[PDB]
Parts: sequence; structure tokens; C-alpha cells
Amino acid sequence: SHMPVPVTCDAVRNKCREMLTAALQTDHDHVAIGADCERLSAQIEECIFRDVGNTDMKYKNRVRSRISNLKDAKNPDLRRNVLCGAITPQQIAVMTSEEMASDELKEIRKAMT
Repeated sequence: SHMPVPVTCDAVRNKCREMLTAALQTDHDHVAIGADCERLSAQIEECIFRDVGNTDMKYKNRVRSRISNLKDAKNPDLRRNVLCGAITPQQIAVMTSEEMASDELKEIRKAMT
């Protein structure tokens, strides 16, 4: 079974979720693709929350680094794959920041894998 978009919890988790939304809303890219960003953020959020959701240290830093990759000019196609459903919230969350940054690997899913 997969989990639906979760409750706000507290001003930590809801803030992290809305800042991932704001990384998608800072540009009208999601409007051109026709994907609603506010649900997409929460789907990725619950997938990454399983490891990172402990609000002690990594949950604070990982969200900031994630926002950067969602609005980045050196890899602008990364958001394109997520918004169009080419890479699912589950797969992009368990993918490392190194592989997300690589322009080759965000288009290599099952190619020679």
C-alpha cells in the first residue's frame, strides 16, 4: 500500500512541505505542464519523510538542498521529469542528490540499466 498526502503535523513539517511547493511555484513551469504543485510536494514529502522526517538535523538541511535542485538553472529538466510524472515522487525521493544533479541520470531510467 502507498500513503495519501499526510496531515500538517506541526509548523516544522507543514513548512517543509510548503517550501517544496514554493520551489515549484517560484516559476510557472508546473502551469505549462498542467501539474498542481501543492499535492506533488506532499507526495515526495511522505516518501522522503520515512528516513529524513526526524526533525533533529537532516530534515532542516535536506529540504533547503531539495528546493535548490527544484529551481536550479544547471539542471532545469530535473523538475520537468517530476511534474510530468516521468520520475515518480517515490523514485525521486530515494534517488541521491548526486544522481538528481546529473543531467544524464535524470533521463537514464531503464536505458542499459
